Amino acid sequence: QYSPNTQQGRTSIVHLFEWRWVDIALECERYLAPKGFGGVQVSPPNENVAIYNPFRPWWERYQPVSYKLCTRSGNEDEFRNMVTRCNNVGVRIYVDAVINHMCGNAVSAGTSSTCGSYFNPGSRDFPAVPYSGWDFNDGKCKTGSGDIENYNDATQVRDCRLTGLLDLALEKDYVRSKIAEYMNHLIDIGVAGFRLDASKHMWPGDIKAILDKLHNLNSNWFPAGSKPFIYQEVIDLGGEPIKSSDYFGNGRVTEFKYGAKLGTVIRKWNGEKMSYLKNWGEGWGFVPSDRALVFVDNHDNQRGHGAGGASILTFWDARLYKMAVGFMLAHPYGFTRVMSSYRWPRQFQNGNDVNDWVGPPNNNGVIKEVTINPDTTCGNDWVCEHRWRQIRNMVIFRNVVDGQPFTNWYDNGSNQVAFGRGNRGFIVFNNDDWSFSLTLQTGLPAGTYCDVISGDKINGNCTGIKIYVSDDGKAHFSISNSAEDPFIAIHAESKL
Ligand SMILES: C[C@@H]1O[C@@H](Oc2c(-c3cc(O)c(O)c(O)c3)oc3cc(O)cc(O)c3c2=O)[C@H](O[C@@H]2O[C@H](COC(=O)/C=C/c3ccc(O)c(O)c3)[C@@H](O)[C@H](O)[C@H]2O)[C@H](O)[C@H]1O
Ligand SMILES: [Ca+2]
Ligand SMILES: [Cl-]
Repeated sequence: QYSPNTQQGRTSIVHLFEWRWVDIALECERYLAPKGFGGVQVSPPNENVAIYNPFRPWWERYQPVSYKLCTRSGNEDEFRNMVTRCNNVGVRIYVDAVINHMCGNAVSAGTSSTCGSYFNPGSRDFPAVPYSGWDFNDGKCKTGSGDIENYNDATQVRDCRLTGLLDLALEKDYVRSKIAEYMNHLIDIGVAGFRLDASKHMWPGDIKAILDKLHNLNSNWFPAGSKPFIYQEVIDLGGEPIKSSDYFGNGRVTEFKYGAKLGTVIRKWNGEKMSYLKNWGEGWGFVPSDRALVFVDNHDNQRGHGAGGASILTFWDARLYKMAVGFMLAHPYGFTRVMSSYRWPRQFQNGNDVNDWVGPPNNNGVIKEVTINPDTTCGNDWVCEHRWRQIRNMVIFRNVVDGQPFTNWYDNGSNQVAFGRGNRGFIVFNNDDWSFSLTLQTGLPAGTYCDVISGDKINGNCTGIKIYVSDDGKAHFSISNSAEDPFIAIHAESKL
């Protein structure tokens, strides 16, 4: 469960949040494959509640109605088309699996659902599965409200309703089997693995029992006996009784400390400085590298109400965000996920964004296509961070340096730092309030290298900065503190 099952040489996934299946399929072919992306995390592909107050929020997709592959992203045909087309160009699909719960207990009964299936939350009736009252934790939960009240009680966190979401009885073989049926449908279509949503709210042993029922990956694309990559969403910032290590038997875990701390560091908040990043990884109290799924922001915390609070960096903070993503992609710790977002009309009132519910760009609820602009950016309010040169080129950097050791660290005791990855790549940051101008040991072979942050190698030309590495491995770097992108990265495949 620990291996991503990406094609050899591909080392990241991108969350194409709320994208339509047809747009992901095209994106695999026209961009993700040639630019070396390992795979895509898709939004939940199973039928959910169509919530109209507020108007089609992103979070409706976290309230299942059935396991039909029928959503605002597309239908089953379109989902299958996408997985096939992506696998056929060596780009994998990872499904966001919403398996802790069905929908909110107070949602009105009817057919307000993305495939029109009937459901009745009040009577616990989801006939498109089918589930009934016997399949939920009403009896097992011990709180007065039936909802989770106290995260200091690890039992109620698992057995009671997360903000009123009907909590599936995951100890039951019937329920485990219906979930496995859904997941095996997806595996056989060709998915490479799963994000397990709300894993903190499930017992590690119930997750185990579900995973036990799963097929090996599709043998047209994956070697025999391949197992789905599993990354469990466990939000563990320390201090709580539930620890993400309790989930290591089942797969990797999301390391939410990663972006919270990195954001604080890059913002230079709480006395933090980039020079402290020398021992980044387990030294900062994180999970072992081989069990981490890391990221700067995710779809929830980029809205500010999330794990990491105000320190989280997002596309709204573009300049610092690129630096944080670049550091993450250069550093060997963890398996990296890049976010790809849409814009929405933020409106703050006492620090809270009252529009943080807004769903993807849409025409009266129909999701808008991702358009590609002549400069390779996206239109229709899709942010397409994964297309920003500085991020896409660092996804490639990570591929190029795969397996190479963290080495040749430099710091100035403040916020000017640099490091290499064996003899294959080197990166330099200036986050201080004065310029960086210094000759550093890069560990790289002599030559002229294109800086892949400011530009690209095209044939035998660079379109941005050139760095000149001498016979002894040393090169000069100049970075103004006022620089648009105050970091430089070079690697074996950017050498002229
Ligand atoms: C910070 C917390 O955020 C929200 O908790 C959620 C969280 C959550 C769960 C946690 O254990 C946790 O530590 C955390 O910070 C957030 O997980 C969800 C998973 C789902 O599949 C579906 C969901 O609806 C949630 C969810 O709601 C809850 O807030 C509710 O969010 C509602 C909107 O839904 C979300 O914000 C969904 C967030 C989400 C959705 C999917 C995720 O994987 C995820 O990590 C988070 C609002 O309408 C309500 O007004 C508000 O009460 C909770 O009360 C609040 O304390
Ligand atoms: Ca639960
Ligand atoms: Cl996540």
